[PDB]
Amino acid sequence: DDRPVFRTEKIKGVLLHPYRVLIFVRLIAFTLFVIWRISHKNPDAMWLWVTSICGEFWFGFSWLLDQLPKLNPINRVPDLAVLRQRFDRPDGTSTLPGLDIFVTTADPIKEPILSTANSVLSILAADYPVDRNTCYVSDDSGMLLTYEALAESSKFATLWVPFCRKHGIEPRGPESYFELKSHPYMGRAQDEFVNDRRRVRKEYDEFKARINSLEHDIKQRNDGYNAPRPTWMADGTQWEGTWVDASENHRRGDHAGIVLVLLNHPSHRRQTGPPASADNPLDLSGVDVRLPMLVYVSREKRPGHDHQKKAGAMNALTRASALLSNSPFILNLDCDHYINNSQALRAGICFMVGRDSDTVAFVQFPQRFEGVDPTDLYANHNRIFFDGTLRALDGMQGPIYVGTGCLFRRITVFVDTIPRASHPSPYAAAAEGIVADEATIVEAVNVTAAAFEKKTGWGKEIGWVYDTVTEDVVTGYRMHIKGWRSRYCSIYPHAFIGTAPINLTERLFQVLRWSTGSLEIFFSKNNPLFGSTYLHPLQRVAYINITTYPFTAIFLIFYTTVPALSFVTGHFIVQRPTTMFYVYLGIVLSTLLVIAVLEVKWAGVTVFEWFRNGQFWMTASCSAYLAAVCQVLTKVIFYADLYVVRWTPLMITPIIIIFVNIIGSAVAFAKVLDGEWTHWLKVAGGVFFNFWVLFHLYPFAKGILGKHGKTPVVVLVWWAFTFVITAVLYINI
Repeated sequence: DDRPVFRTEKIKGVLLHPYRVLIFVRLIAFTLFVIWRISHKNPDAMWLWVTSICGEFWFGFSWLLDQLPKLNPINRVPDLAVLRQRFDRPDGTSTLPGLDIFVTTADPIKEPILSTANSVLSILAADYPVDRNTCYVSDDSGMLLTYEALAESSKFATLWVPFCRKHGIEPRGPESYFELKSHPYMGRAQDEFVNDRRRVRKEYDEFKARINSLEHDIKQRNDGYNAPRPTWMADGTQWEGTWVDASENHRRGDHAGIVLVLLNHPSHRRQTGPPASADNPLDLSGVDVRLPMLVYVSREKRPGHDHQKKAGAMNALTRASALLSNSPFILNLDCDHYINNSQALRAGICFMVGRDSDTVAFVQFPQRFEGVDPTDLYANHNRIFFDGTLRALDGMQGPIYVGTGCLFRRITVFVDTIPRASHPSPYAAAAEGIVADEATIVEAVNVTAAAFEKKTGWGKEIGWVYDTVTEDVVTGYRMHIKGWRSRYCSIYPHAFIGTAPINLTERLFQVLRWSTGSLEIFFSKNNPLFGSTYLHPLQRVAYINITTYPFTAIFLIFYTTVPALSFVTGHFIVQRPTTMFYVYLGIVLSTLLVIAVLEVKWAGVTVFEWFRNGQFWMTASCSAYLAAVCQVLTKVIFYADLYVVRWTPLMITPIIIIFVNIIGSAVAFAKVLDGEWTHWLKVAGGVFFNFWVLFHLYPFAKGILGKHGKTPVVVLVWWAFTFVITAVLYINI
C-alpha cells in the first residue's frame, strides 16, 4: 500500500484562529503599551522609569521569542500496519535497513549498573531485525563489571529474548515488567505462561544475586590469579586497559584502544530452537532465537588531550560503527534511559523510510521520567515544556536535539573508509557478512586511534563541536545550518523511561549545568544573528530564544526587588495610573490568561501541572540562571529517598528574595493603614498579586525544609510569625 505513514492532527479552526488573532492583538497591545510608557515619562523617578521601560521591553521581547514559533502546532503520530505490509515480508525475511544503538555510561559507582543492565536487556529484546541492529556500549570508565554484566546478559539472552518476542512482554525492562502489578494478561499460554513467570522469577532473582556478588567474584578471581594488578579475563589473557592499580602506562587516562566483539554476527538463516525436552521445556518451534551484535570499545585517552567526556565517547562509537556495520541510521541513549515501548524503533524508522526523507536529519523521542508521585507535586516530568514548546516547533519544520533519545542520519557528514560509507549504494556492504577476524580487528585498532584528531577538522569545524558543554542544541544548529529538517514522535505508552534527577543537591547541580551550557554556547561564535541566509527566520528566532533565555534573570532579580524598594521608599512605578492605562493592563492580563488556557487545552495537559511548571521555571530563572551568569562573568574576568535534604550554599540566593519581599509586604500594609491614602478601592489587588508571588515561590520554599516540609502546617505558621514580627517592628518604629 501507499497510505502515508504519518497521521496528522490539526488544531480546530475555532481554536487555532482565535489563538493567532489573540497573539496578534497581544503584540499590538504591547506596542501600544511601550509607546504609552515611552511618551509618558516619570520625572520623579526618571532613572527608575528608564529601567522599568527597558525591563518591560526585554520581557516582551522574550515573550515574543517564546510565543512566535508556537503559533501553528500540528500533532504527528505514526502507524505500523503500512510498514508491516510494505517493508515486512511474510517469508520471514525483511527489506529494512540497518540501525546502530548507542548506550552511554560514565561510571559504575555513581550511576546504577542495574539501569545499564535494564537498558541493554531492553535493546537486545527489541522487535527489530537481528542481523541489522548493531549495539555499542560506551563505558567511559572501562570497568570489567560492565563487561561481564554484558557478557552474562548475552548468555542469558538466548532464553530471555525468545520469551519476550513470543509472549508480548512490554515493557522489555525486566524489573519494570516484574514490578507491573496488573499486567495486560498477554501470552499465548496460560498455565505454561504462569509456570514460566514463576520460574523466570526465581532465575532472575538468582541472576540478581549473581549481579550483586559479581564484584566479590571478580576480586577473588583477580587475587587468585595474581597470587600493577590486572583484571584477568576468563581466558587468562592480560587486560591492557584501566587497571585498578595504576602506574606509568596504566594510570587513569592513559590506555590504548581495544575492539572486542562479545556477540558476533548472527547467521542470515533463521534459527529454530531445541525441541520439547526436560531442561528446556519451552516450546521454540516457531520462535526465532538469533542473537544481535554486541561489541565493546575503549577509546584512546592521552595526557594533555581533551577526551571530551560523552561527546568524544560517542564520536569514537560512531567511528567504530562506520567500520563494523556502516549503518546510516544511529540512535543514542544514556545508561539510565531504557526502552518502555519496543515499537519506538519502528516509529522512528517510518519517518526515515517515508517520502521526502532526505531533508530530515534527526528524530527526537519523548524523554519520560519515572518515580513521580501520581499527584505530581513537584513536576519532575517537565511535560509543560517538552509537549509545550518542542511539540509546537515540530509542526512546521521540526524540533531540536535535546540530548538523549534521538536518532541521526550520518550520510550528511577512516579517511580511506569514507568511500564505503559515502557510496551511493551502501547495501553491498551487508550481503558479505564480515566476521570479527584478525584483519578487521587490527584495522579497527589502527584507524580508531585519537591521533587522527590532530590537524583535522573532526570536532573543530564539523561533527560534535568541542570546548562546549551542551552538545544537543549546538549540534542541531550546526546541522540545520546546512539545510536540513527534523521530525518528532509522541506515542502512548512512553517510548523511553529515564531516571529522574535524584534529590535536591544534584537537581540544583544539573539545572546549573543546563544554564551554564546555555551561557557557554552563547559565548561562542554561533550567534544566530550572523547565521547563514538559508536558515528560515522562524528557527532563527527560535535559536535566539533557546540561546539567550537565561538572560531573563538579570532583570527578574531587579523586578522582584522592585516591590521591596518601592514599599520602603514610598514611590510607585506609575504615580497616577490613568483609565486607559488600567484598561490596557486589564486587557493584557486577560489575554495572557486566555493564551494560557488555550495552550493548556490544545497541549493535552492540565492547569495544575502548567502552574507547577511555571512556578518551577520562575524559581529556576530566579536562582540557577543568576548563579550561571555570575559564574560566567567570574570566568570571563579570570519516594522516601526523595526526602533526604543536604544544605548547600547555592540555595542562599532565593532566601533573600523571599524575606525582603515578606518584610516589605507588611511594611507597605502598615504604611497604608496608618492613614496616608485611605481609599484603597480601585488600587485594590496588589496584595492579592503578592499572594500570587507567594504561590510562584512556593515550590522551592516548601521543598527546602524537606521531610519536615511534609505539610505547610509549619511553613505558613512561620510565614505568619515573620509577618506579625515585622508588622510590630514597623509599628514600634
